[PDB]
Formats: sequence, C-alpha cells, structure tokens
Amino acid sequence: HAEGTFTSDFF
Repeated sequence: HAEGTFTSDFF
C-alpha cells in the first residue's frame, strides 16, 4: 500500500 507498507515490512 502506497509503498509505505512494503518499507515497513522490509525493515
């Protein structure tokens, strides 16, 4: 979602 979720998951 909005690329923000992916960032959170990756970290």
